[PDB]
Amino acid sequence: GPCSNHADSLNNLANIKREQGYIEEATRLYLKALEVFPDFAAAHSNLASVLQQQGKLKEALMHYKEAIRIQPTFADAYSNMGNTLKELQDVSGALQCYTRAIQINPAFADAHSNLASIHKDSGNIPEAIQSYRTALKLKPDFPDAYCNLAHCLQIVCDWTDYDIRMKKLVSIVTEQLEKNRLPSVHPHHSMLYPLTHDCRKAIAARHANLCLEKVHVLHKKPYNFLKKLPGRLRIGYLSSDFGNHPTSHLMQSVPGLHDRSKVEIFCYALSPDDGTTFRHKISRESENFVDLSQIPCNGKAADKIFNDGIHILVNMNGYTKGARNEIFALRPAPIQVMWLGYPGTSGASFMDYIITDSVTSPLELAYQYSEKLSYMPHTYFIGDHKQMFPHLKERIIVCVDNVTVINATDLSPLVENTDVKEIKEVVNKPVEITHKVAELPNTTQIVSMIATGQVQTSLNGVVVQNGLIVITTRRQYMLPDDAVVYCNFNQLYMIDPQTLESWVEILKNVPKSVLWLLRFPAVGEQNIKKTVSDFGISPDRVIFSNVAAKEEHVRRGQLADICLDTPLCNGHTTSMDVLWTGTPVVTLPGETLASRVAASQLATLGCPELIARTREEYQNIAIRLGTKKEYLKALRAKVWKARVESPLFDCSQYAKGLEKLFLRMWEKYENGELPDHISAV
Ligand SMILES: CC(=O)N[C@@H]1[C@@H](O)[C@H](O)[C@@H](CO)S[C@@H]1OP(=O)(O)OP(=O)(O)OC[C@H]1O[C@@H](n2ccc(=O)[nH]c2=O)[C@H](O)[C@@H]1O
Repeated sequence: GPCSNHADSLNNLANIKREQGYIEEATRLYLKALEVFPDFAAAHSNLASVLQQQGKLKEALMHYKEAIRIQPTFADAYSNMGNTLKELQDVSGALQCYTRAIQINPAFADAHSNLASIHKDSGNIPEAIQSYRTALKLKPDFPDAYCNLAHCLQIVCDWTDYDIRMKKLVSIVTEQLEKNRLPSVHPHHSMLYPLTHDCRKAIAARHANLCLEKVHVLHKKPYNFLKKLPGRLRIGYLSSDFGNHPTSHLMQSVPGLHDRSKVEIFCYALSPDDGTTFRHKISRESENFVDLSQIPCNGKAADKIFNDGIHILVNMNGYTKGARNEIFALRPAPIQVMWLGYPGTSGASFMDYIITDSVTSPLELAYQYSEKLSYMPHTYFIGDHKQMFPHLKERIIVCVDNVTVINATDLSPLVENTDVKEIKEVVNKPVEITHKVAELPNTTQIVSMIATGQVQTSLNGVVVQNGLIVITTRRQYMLPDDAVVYCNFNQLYMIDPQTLESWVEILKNVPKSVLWLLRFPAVGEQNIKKTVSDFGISPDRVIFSNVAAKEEHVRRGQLADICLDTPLCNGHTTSMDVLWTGTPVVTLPGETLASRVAASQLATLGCPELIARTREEYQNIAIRLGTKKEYLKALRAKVWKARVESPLFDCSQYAKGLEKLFLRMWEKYENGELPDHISAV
């Protein structure tokens, strides 16, 4: 009998200890309750969710099942089990638990919201939006549901009630911070919403504390460090993105370009081999390659790092998918650094330095960051473009440089069998520009090939491949030949109403102008048309193309006249892609790091004239460029020149800069010095 009443005392006592934040005590008391009365549903469930908090996901799962066995109609256990299964990468099982909770109780708001998260994670946004809507009809005061729904509406550019939604988001966060709860907005989404910098940093810090808490359970002693060095710094780059991922498209040449007499490089991969060349290249080029995806336990993973005797541990993930920040919370290296992958602060006590530059992160804005700033000599950004897209080093015009374009790794066959020549043109300053022009006055078979959807054609015995030796033409993407094409190739979530208003503003003032965007995702296309229409411009003047493979994408950009950056959150990589083809990008920097990346890139490129200071200047710079043919020609030439002359795409300069920064970090450590802001130059 009760007995079951004794089990009640302990369960509630464990509950009390859990409210106060004594997680170990609670666990022990829930265990004691189950030793006393094993068939106790509520206690299995409570123990499971405490076990889930501590990162013991496998054990939690065992006790949720015991709860559900004893009480089959325990909808709440099904729901939390679904979350544990989610965290364990088992999207399939999570889906069934949430389904089951809804079958038990169709009015269970959380289960609808949890389900919606699955849909959102899998890129199924319309379905996620229904489920979040459902959750909010059943429970209107549901911060988690509301903030995730808000994020889905960003992804799809649904801006209905935008201004009140943004304020409601800000209310919920500030409220949550004051009540000392973990907020409903993810630190990585932070940069989209009008939160104060202090707010964004607090969200970040709370995620960092989560990492410390999860890790406190291991009861490890702090690592003890080597204090003096006599030759080589051991640097460890830790990332889940070594493979086919934008991060490797930026940095893959860097490990192999490091001066091996100064530093020994270790690349720690957090994800499995995906068999791609990018993973192979980083594997070969890097002096040391370790795969930590084979070491699931964060405790052991930290140990391996400590055992490799690493001085500087570099976080390339921050709060992004695949991160294992618990490793950094264990402090397996005396100095720990954020670099490249996450455009924001960690807010973590266990991160010392962030790698940036003076444009991206001016000292005036240092309070944004928990980390001490460390300045690269020029921009903190890089790209492997010089190595990945050598065929895009220059273009060959066929017959204006952006209507029909040929690119090749080897131009021999074409130059040997057609009239290709390097004309000069003078443009009013007074500048001389060189073009390579292939003239064959037979547009027919080139247009005919595109018109019929042909894979290939042959100009005078030479095989030319349809870009959809390669040919790219405005027809391929439905762009008018005489149009002035403004482009942006970012995920649509980066666009807000103020951005779009400015773009319609420039389109209204530029005679034959068109806006080129991407179905990223497809379902956003409609919303953008509707709003454009509402702003007083024909929807037909905004042309959308499909998300393309990396090569086609960078190659397409050659057809744009001018690229327009998104001031809400700049296009970090795509803007590199576009610059590589010498297409100017006009930007307006804000205050967050993610707002200022393009400015940093352009500053390094030596083109500050493309960096606006107000919305008015942004629009005016873009209007002048679509309106003054000669000025546009001169600036595209300057951008083209700068792309090979400047450090922006120079991967070896970049390695040197990292080295100086790492040396400086060590010097401070070798002396008794606390981290403080440093610079390379
Ligand atoms: C705001 C933010 O979080 N930024 C992060 C940065 O701060 C980090 O520095 C980046 C590397 O760590 S990741 C991330 O950078 P982002 O620019 O947001 O890249 P994102 O993940 O949207 O995809 C663009 C890719 O799709 C390719 N792309 C694009 C269009 C197309 O048609 N085809 C195509 O292959 C493009 O060539 C690109 O390769």
